[PDB]
Amino acid sequence: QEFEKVELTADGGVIKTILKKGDEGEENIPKKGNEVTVHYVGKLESTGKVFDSSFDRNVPFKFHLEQGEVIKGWDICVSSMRKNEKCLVRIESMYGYGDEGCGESIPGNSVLLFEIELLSFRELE
Ligand SMILES: CO[C@H]1C[C@@H]2CC[C@@H](C)[C@@](O)(O2)C(=O)C(=O)N2CCCC[C@H]2C(=O)O[C@H]([C@H](C)C[C@@H]2CC[C@@H](O)[C@H](OC)C2)CC(=O)[C@H](C)/C=C(\C)[C@@H](O)[C@@H](OC)C(=O)[C@H](C)C[C@H](C)/C=C/C=C/C=C/1C
Repeated sequence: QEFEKVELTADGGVIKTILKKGDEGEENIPKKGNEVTVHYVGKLESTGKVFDSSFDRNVPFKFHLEQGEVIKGWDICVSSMRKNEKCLVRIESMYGYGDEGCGESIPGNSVLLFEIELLSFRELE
């Protein structure tokens, strides 16, 4: 295969395609509570339109892994990533914004596609 496809929930709700392999070893995978730094771009599957590319180039996005800060599919995806990994992740609505959707562009029952690059992570004191 060109790329490794990784099913991250058994229900098919979160599926990752590894575009660029990251660094081998457990020490290179972020742990719960760590600050992680990424680039990303998000696209809505239904319309095919990119809704967020603000963090896709020079500006990094930071969040705390597995701390209720982001949609579940992001915690599930990033917890599987190796430092320097670039992936495509397809997130069904159960692991995204569910029925509520988000903002003007993302309705209920949306499938989201993100490209995510894991740049770095750190443990908090
Ligand atoms: C301008 O751009 C927005 C991000 C946009 C919003 C709209 C969506 C389409 C999107 O375009 O991102 C997008 O691409 C997206 O879907 N994202 C952002 C990238 C991570 C994955 C996902 C997400 O979960 O967004 C998140 C989603 C929209 C809302 C959360 C979903 C999970 C749920 O459990 C949370 O309940 C609380 C709410 C937004 C975030 O990643 C930001 C960082 C986090 C929060 C706002 C909350 O965690 C909040 O809870 C108190 C916090 O603790 C924060 C740190 C407090 C500080 C002051 C607020 C910072 C706000 C920053 C906002 C930013 C950069």
